[PDB]
Amino acid sequence: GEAPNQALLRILKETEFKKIKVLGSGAGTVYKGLWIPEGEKVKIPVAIKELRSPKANKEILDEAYVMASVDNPHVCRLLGICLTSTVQLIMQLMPFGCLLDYVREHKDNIGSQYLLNWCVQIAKGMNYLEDRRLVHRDLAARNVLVKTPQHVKITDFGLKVPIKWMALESILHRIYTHQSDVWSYGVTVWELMTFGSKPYDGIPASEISSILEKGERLPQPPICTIDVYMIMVKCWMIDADSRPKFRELIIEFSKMARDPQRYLVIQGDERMLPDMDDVVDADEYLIP
Ligand SMILES: Cn1c2ccccc2c2c3c(c4c5ccccc5n(CCC#N)c4c21)CNC3=O
Repeated sequence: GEAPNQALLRILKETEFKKIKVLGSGAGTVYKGLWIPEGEKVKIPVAIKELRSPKANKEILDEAYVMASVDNPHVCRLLGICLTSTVQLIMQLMPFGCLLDYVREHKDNIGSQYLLNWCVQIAKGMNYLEDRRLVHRDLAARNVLVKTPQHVKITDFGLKVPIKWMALESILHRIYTHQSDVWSYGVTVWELMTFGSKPYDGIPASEISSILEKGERLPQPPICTIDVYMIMVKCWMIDADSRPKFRELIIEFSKMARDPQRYLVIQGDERMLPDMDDVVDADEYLIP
């Protein structure tokens, strides 16, 4: 017997927000933008998704339903929607992009304290979705966004298939559980420790299911101590009850984050990251 979803959905007028520049274009287009709530003397940096009638509106409006329902410091938040001829989604702006790109561009300047802190925040976000009884079903470094290098947030929980990230039981039996999300968390962590590398690269997706059944897994990254890899491997067990809980993954990585140089060995680790008067971040602007 689930409890009522009392989340508020906000409808915004197109006059309230302006599109400065486009962050990404597809046959939907995402704009960097600013949002001035009516009569508030506030300007909020936003990302606006717009669609070129498609009747894929059931898919976008479902995504918006999930984002309004969640509130967490490590989960992405939806500010409102705009019921224009082509429906617009307004979300908080993550200036530094997805964590996958961020890790690949800055590999040479990213330290071990950052890596460990990211794994903590992701596990915090995923632990929230567990509390809300929400199964992400598609965790991957591409679906974690970077508000600042110090602060990342999970995205895309509302929804080619990502076989390389999927648990084995999901591949065989289309079974999705929080414990299948822990597996995908292990691949994500692996992506960050490998500085954005591609898992099972050069391997066809059909082969991967039998590979796992043999007991083969992703290899240990070079920076990774056995303690950190050990945690990744625990995520990739066949028996989902054997894998760690997100609540345990916060704990373990938090312990490592206190002495980061003991769990990750990166060369030059110590030496190694980045009218606006009324601008406030969305996280400072909340309405009640
Ligand atoms: C490409 N991209 C960015 C590049 C640099 C900085 C931010 C983004 C960004 C953002 C979003 C999105 C977003 C939201 C829904 C669908 C696609 C989105 N993209 C681009 C997709 C890719 N890659 C976004 C995006 C949603 N909020 C974003 O910041």
